[PDB]
Amino acid sequence: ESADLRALAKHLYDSYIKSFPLTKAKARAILTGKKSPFVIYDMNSLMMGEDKIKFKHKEVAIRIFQGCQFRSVEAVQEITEYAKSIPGFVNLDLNDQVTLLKYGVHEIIYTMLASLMNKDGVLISEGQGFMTREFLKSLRKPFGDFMEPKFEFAVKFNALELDDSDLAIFIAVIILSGDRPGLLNVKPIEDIQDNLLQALELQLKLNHPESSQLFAKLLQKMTDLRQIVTEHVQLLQVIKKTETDMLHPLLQEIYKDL
Amino acid sequence: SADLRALAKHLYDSYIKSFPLTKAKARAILTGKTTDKSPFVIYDMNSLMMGEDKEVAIRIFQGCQFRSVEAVQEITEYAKSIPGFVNLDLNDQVTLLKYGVHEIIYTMLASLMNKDGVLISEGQGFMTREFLKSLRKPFGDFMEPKFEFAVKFNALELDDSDLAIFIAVIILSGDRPGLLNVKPIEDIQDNLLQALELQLKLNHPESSQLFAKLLQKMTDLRQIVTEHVQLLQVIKKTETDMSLHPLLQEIYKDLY
Ligand SMILES: O=C(O)c1c(Sc2ccccc2)c2cc(Cl)ccc2n1Cc1ccc(Cl)cc1
Ligand SMILES: O=C(O)c1c(Sc2ccccc2)c2cc(Cl)ccc2n1Cc1ccc(Cl)cc1
Repeated sequence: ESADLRALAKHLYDSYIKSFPLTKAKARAILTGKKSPFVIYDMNSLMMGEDKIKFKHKEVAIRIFQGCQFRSVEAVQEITEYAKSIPGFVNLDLNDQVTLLKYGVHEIIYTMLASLMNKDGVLISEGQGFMTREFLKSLRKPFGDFMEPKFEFAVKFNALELDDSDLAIFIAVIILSGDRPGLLNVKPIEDIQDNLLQALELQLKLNHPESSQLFAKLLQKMTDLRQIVTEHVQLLQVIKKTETDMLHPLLQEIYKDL
Repeated sequence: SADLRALAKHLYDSYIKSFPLTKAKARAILTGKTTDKSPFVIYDMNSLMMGEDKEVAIRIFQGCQFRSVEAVQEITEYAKSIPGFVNLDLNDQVTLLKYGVHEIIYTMLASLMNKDGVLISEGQGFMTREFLKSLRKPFGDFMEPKFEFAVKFNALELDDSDLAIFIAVIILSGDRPGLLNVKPIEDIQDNLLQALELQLKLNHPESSQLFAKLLQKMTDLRQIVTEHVQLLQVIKKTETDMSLHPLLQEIYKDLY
């Protein structure tokens, strides 16, 4: 049903624009130099970055990694608003909505982080800043190897040259996964995903006509994505049992993990 | 189009050549069809001893490792039949096998499995899921993810002709860590994906987005492998005296 697959795509894109203040288009305009980000390439610029840039968020490697978590928690609420705009989502059993978000959000976080990344570093504070990949590697060794696999993933993901229109449908596909553990009613979830997959496939065909098997290549990117998430959780589980620099009891409660 | 049906059939024939127990034969065994013989059932320590013909948990885990070496050989033989594979850089041939072999082992183990157990010794035996759960920690947990995957994967109702192409798609992954020449591998996988999409459309005409759903299962496959390497490390930390096959040591060296 081609025309309402197109309407679904347009609806998702419009909701994506509504929910996500920094889009890939804007992020790319900055990364390609096509305003300008304050650059964090060393400890000096880091310290100067912290004073100039708001950082609405107590020693460097920790300051950075905690800041990342604070920002991810913010992203969870953006992803949640977006999910609720996916037709059918808010009428799912509430338990199932929670389950799909519980497992979906991490995956979406790394997908959207790729939009902010290139081989040389990552956009931070809504494109107001740019932290270099070298500066991150230079860090403190449980922390120098924490973003590296994300840069690896991002470089291969970004080679697909997806745009916001593509990503809006791909993110929806991720959320409506009938394979999440503990789901009560898989039927409407798979029904919704079926239509999203059809919309994604058409979108990719129209948006990237010269791009053979792009649908398949993208779906298989989900394998590396889940691996990133899995290995990131066990890095958090290592970081916790070992890191003393992680009210604050009230803060801990908000940012514990999402 | 081109020539995707010939490619599909070549892969199917090479798969039949390389793997001695097909899903069709496995299913005929599991469901009591008269084309095939019924299996001996291992369901407790008693029947295990009579099925075999010093601690059982280690001996079973070790038995599985050993059949996995045979599986690695069968898969390598199959990979050579994949058009373009033998033309790739030698180091890349090694990398693709290194990372692909276990995802293939788990795909193919699903063929041997139902919710209640797994075919063993080329389908001559059947070992119950409940018996495996009864093994000593940390050996009572090691097959569970594989059964959980098998049940979900088997719901796709793929046959051997579908699986032949899927396994080839798995091996020809341009995203494997440490590949030197990614382009020629993606060129090959492009053709395999085209063949797979067409095969599922013709073989499963009433099954919507089966192609997408199958590809999505590669995500589960990777997580089985990831979680298996974790378990091996727990085994490493907590057991002694266990030998390991050079093929396996080699695959597992620097694996995730
Ligand atoms: O607050 C930020 O914008 C930020 C941060 S917070 C921060 C950045 C630099 C120095 C100290 C804190 C961040 C940290 C890392 Cl290691 C990687 C990416 C980071 N970002 C960008 C980011 C964007 C989106 C999401 Cl979900 C997570 C992080
Ligand atoms: O030799 C076998 O056929 C076998 C074995 S070996 C074995 C089985 C029962 C008692 C003693 C050894 C095996 C063990 C587990 Cl835990 C699970 C599946 C197993 N199988 C079936 C099997 C099929 C294929 C692959 Cl690559 C690995 C194992």
